Amino acid sequence: MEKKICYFEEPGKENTERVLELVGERADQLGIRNFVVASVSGETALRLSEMVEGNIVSVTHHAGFREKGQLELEDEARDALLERGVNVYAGSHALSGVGRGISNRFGGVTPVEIMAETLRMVSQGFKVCVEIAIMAADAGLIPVDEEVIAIGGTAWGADTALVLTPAHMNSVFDLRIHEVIAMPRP
Amino acid sequence: MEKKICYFEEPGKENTERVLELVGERADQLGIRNFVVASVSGETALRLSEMVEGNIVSVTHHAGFREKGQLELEDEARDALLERGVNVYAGSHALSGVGRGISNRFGGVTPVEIMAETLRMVSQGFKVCVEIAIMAADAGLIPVDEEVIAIGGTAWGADTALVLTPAHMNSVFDLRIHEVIAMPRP
Amino acid sequence: MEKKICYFEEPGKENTERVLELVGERADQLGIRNFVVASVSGETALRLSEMVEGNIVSVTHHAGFREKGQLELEDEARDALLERGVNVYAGSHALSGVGRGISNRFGGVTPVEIMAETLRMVSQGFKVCVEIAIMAADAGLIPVDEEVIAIGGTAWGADTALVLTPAHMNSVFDLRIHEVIAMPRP
Amino acid sequence: MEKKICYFEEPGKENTERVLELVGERADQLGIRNFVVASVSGETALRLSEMVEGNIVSVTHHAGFREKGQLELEDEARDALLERGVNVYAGSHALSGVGRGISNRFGGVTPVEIMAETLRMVSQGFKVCVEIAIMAADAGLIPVDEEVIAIGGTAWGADTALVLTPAHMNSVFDLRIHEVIAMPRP
Amino acid sequence: MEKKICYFEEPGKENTERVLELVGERADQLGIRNFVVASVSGETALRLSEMVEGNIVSVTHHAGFREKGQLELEDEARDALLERGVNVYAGSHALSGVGRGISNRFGGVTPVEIMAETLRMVSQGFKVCVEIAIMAADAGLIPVDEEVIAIGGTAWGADTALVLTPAHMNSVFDLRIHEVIAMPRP
Amino acid sequence: MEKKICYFEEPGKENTERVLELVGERADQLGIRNFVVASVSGETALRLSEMVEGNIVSVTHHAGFREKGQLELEDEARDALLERGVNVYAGSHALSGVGRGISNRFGGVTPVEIMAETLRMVSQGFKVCVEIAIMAADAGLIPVDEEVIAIGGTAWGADTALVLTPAHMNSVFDLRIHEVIAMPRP
Ligand SMILES: Cc1cc2nc3c(=O)[nH]c(=O)nc-3n(C[C@H](O)[C@H](O)[C@H](O)COP(=O)(O)O)c2cc1C
Ligand SMILES: Cc1cc2nc3c(=O)[nH]c(=O)nc-3n(C[C@H](O)[C@H](O)[C@H](O)COP(=O)(O)O)c2cc1C
Ligand SMILES: Cc1cc2nc3c(=O)[nH]c(=O)nc-3n(C[C@H](O)[C@H](O)[C@H](O)COP(=O)(O)O)c2cc1C
Ligand SMILES: Cc1cc2nc3c(=O)[nH]c(=O)nc-3n(C[C@H](O)[C@H](O)[C@H](O)COP(=O)(O)O)c2cc1C
Ligand SMILES: Cc1cc2nc3c(=O)[nH]c(=O)nc-3n(C[C@H](O)[C@H](O)[C@H](O)COP(=O)(O)O)c2cc1C
Ligand SMILES: Cc1cc2nc3c(=O)[nH]c(=O)nc-3n(C[C@H](O)[C@H](O)[C@H](O)COP(=O)(O)O)c2cc1C
Ligand SMILES: [Mg+2]
Ligand SMILES: [Mg+2]
Ligand SMILES: [Mg+2]
Ligand SMILES: [Mg+2]
Ligand SMILES: [Mg+2]
Ligand SMILES: [Mg+2]
Ligand SMILES: [Mg+2]
Ligand SMILES: [Mg+2]
Repeated sequence: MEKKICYFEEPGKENTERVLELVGERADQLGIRNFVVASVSGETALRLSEMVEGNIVSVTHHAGFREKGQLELEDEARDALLERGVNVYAGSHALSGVGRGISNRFGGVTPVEIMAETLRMVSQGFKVCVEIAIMAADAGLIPVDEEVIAIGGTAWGADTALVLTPAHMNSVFDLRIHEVIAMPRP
Repeated sequence: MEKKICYFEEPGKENTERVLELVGERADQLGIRNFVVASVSGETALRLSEMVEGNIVSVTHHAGFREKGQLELEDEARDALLERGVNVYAGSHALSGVGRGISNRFGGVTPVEIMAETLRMVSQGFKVCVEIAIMAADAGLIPVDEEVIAIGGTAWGADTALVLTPAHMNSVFDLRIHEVIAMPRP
Repeated sequence: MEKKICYFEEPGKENTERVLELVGERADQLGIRNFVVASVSGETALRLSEMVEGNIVSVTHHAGFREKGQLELEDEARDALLERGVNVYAGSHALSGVGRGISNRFGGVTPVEIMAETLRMVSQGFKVCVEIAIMAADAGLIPVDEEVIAIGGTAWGADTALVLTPAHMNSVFDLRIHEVIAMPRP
Repeated sequence: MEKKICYFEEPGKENTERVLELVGERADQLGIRNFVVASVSGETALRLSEMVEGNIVSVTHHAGFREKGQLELEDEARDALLERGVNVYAGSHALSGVGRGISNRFGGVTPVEIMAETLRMVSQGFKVCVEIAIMAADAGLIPVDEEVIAIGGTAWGADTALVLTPAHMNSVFDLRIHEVIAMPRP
Repeated sequence: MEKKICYFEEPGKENTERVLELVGERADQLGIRNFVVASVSGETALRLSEMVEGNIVSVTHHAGFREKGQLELEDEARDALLERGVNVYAGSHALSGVGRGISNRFGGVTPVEIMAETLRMVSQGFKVCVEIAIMAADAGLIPVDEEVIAIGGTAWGADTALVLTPAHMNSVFDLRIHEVIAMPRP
Repeated sequence: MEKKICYFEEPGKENTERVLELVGERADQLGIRNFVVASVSGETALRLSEMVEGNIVSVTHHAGFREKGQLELEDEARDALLERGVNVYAGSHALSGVGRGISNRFGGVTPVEIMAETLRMVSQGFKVCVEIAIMAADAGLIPVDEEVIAIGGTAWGADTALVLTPAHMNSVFDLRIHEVIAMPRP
């Protein structure tokens, strides 16, 4: 089958509305009731929870990513979303992990970090979609035998959306990517 | 200076009481306001809930640990736990991660998993104490800037537990374990 | 930039005709004259040459891929292609390399082989697409300057075609994936 | 069951006495016929020699640790040690090895060194206890089939020490640490 | 089998003439007609072709070795060689590969790059000798069946020549080094 | 300079006498008073100590290599050699190390083990010469700023001899190989 795909001329927040727009169509065009978003402030899971219904999992950065100790999400939004039925999750990025701490001391690269860099060959959002997909799968916040739409972007906002089948951390290479709804061309 | 500890003859189930009680006593005698433990069902964290004050938390097996998309913390028990007034988490085990995915796929081991296995030299329960310890910190729950008490066990119980100032994954090795309370001798 | 993208219900040689047609169109659309294509036997290379014009580079399997000291590409087929003006190349595979020799001897996985399994979560051709892009660049057979259309498939023929900018082995992570002309959905 | 241990406020030199004395007491109270320690000069093993019965041994810094081909165990002290009636060794540190060669050359870390760093979370002195522990066993000296007492320290002393049934390198992970005696809290 | 071996006091282009002469002799002696030679510019390849007969394969640097999208081998020099019957080849370097792209991005070392530093403890050419042997085999340019004379040097010209049996990338450790015709002693 | 080298038609013990014979000449032809042998039973360091004088370091397998616990060398020969002025050493093989234990559990390969396999491309003895060279350097049993002759072989006896400059474990890639006295051609 032939479907439309949107290539953002440039990566970034400028693109957040369109991405959420295609997510709506596709999701309905396919009957996907499972959504996984990368929202650190929450501005995205929110804008999405008011355009679709079903299962919205919002993943934010791990505790202390900008400044050790405190997490960039305030239970202030963790409620503005917990009200809308949106699941809220903070955990360790599955495509960095501890190998990240290591490489921070010693300065090399662990195997999963290479999975990330490779995925960033298409776009940054492309990589996070896969990452959050795994995170939620393992956190039991989403199915591993049903398609799902993961939403991500470059730094803030959204510019990448994928129709994919999550896989758990121990069966990570089972994760399949079915369709690319939107992505930054660069 | 000085303090006190204990040593199990053989590993297992039949120790969480002795562990718990003692882990509690010591836990209490030491005096802190932030905790963490490892129950794949919840029981062992059930017995714990009613003997401490502040922040208990019961990380469990990431979904799919046994069968794709099947966390074990029964919602009957999840409800129970959360209700008993104390936090619940499920995420990817900080000391294996996607790493275990690659290994399950290819047949060797990654850095991160090297660690679990080191720690295990002492006691299987020894490592989990660090594993779950780290996850908990990453979920924005427990501190990395004050002491916490780590409790865990081997196979089907809760035989080991320590005292450390856990840490995140991007600065992992900044983890400082401070005291041992109990552990299987072998 | 909304465009079309074909999702093949299943992977395989059957899709070839459609992907060769789709590349033609996208090439005219973007003004691309560089094509790198994985063709073990050369058949796929042959077809493509008849629908597209410019620099076509066909890379076959490395000698020894199936039998020690043996090249799968028949002398006749090579001759036929070179007669048409298609640069034909063969060399150790970019996303496995000597790292595979190592694993065939010791079992685990080397860093470069992980990049490939990671690319595979999209499709097999998706992985050959960047792989042959790297090989062709290093051979000096295609530019790492401008855009190129990369074509790959599952074992026989073709089912994946990408629009990308190659990069050399020493600067792999400088490889950019721009558009997915077609890909097997599974 | 149960036993006793201790906790240093800050790390160092000023503890080997307290350590030693106590490491001895406990060492004695526990009763065993095979020992091992970490003195880069020999002193700390001097103080030890006269307080135990059976097999003491004093592994030191591999030659070139400071300057090419310069072991530190002064022959004045080597003579002393060996004379005092108890074994002396010098070899490559079991938890870095050529690995550290590669890292010094390239800039990351190898499996083996991953371990040292894990162990160090507790105390720098914690790891050496395993390092020298393992070397000693490999030199045909101390047993892997009975308990041994491991003593070591941080910087310029002897602050940590354990009880384990060490192991070889070809079957390393079969190492079973059994008891803690003393250690720097941080 | 007592034979001669030349040890050059120092490495470099100066030794070329002697190694080209020595290979000639050893080739007659053993009845070898396969030669793989590292010649970036092609000069060295040119000389060799005039003293030896049979299949000569000259491998130059991969495109991008010095400047993005650039091949060091001049079109003129290639032409000259091919005019003489010397198979000329270029492709990503066998003992670094994409593993170098990775390190250039993250710093440590990949497994394949260690093989090279290890080969280098003999001389630089010693390392290019097996490296170009692997590349030529995978290109199907030389056999992994019989013996071949491999020629390499330090940056310019030649100072190392080996008698070996190539092997493919997937069976690297099947590469056999038989005789060292000449090598820089340092 | 042009020197003779012996290529054993086949690897093994059959070759032990010749190797020791060339060692004598070369050593004298060069003024090398430092010898490093790989002798597990001791049959070799012995046969050598009676044909040369200077510094003979005999290295045997690490404790329990065939059968954990006990070392293949009896203090019976450890004296028959300790009498002849020969230094006797048992330690952990520097080109295996702990990574060896790991790979024994998990089944992959660590970096140093790859250094070994690579070196075995020329001969097995070639590899051990480098290994024992390192072992002794670090054990302070030999110089790191003077040439030395390391002796090794395939399984038992000797068939490989190298004139090389040892390097310590932390500067391993400084080790230089100057001359190859004898080696098995296969
Ligand atoms: C687990 C997680 C992983 C992320 N990693 C990256 C990353 O690799 N690179 C990147 O450009 N953005 C990354 N992001 C950003 C997301 O793509 C997205 O821009 C952001 O979370 C949206 O938050 P906002 O709604 O507050 O803008 C990450 C954020 C999360 C939650
Ligand atoms: C994240 C997590 C990690 C664990 N890893 C291990 C492990 O590697 N080794 C082990 O033997 N037990 C492990 N456990 C087992 C538990 O610590 C322990 O068996 C517990 O008793 C199970 O809880 P339950 O008794 O309440 O069912 C792990 C459990 C959890 C939650
Ligand atoms: C270097 C290279 C690597 C390739 N690796 C794969 C692979 O990873 N997976 C796969 O399904 N096919 C792979 N192939 C096959 C191509 O994707 C493709 O199926 C091609 O059509 C074979 O050509 P043919 O139809 O002329 O026989 C690769 C081919 C080459 C030349
Ligand atoms: C093999 C060996 C390994 C060691 N590694 C470490 C290490 O990684 N961390 C550390 O801080 N001290 C290390 N040490 C230090 C000693 O355990 C300790 O400082 C000791 O006091 C020095 O002996 P001395 O006081 O008799 O001179 C090491 C020493 C030896 C012999
Ligand atoms: C793929 C390949 C890799 C090589 N890598 C090295 C290297 O590792 N070290 C080095 O000193 N020279 C290396 N070279 C250069 C050759 O060893 C050699 O010096 C050659 O003479 C250059 O040829 P020229 O005299 O025609 O310019 C390599 C050359 C190629 C083609
Ligand atoms: C540290 C050490 C490393 C060795 N590793 C190998 C090896 O990698 N492969 C091999 O074929 N022989 C190996 N050997 C064997 C030696 O090359 C040599 O044959 C033997 O030690 C001579 O002992 P013998 O005099 O009792 O026969 C090793 C022995 C020692 C001492
Ligand atoms: Mg935003
Ligand atoms: Mg892009
Ligand atoms: Mg224990
Ligand atoms: Mg797909
Ligand atoms: Mg401590
Ligand atoms: Mg040399
Ligand atoms: Mg023998
Ligand atoms: Mg040989």
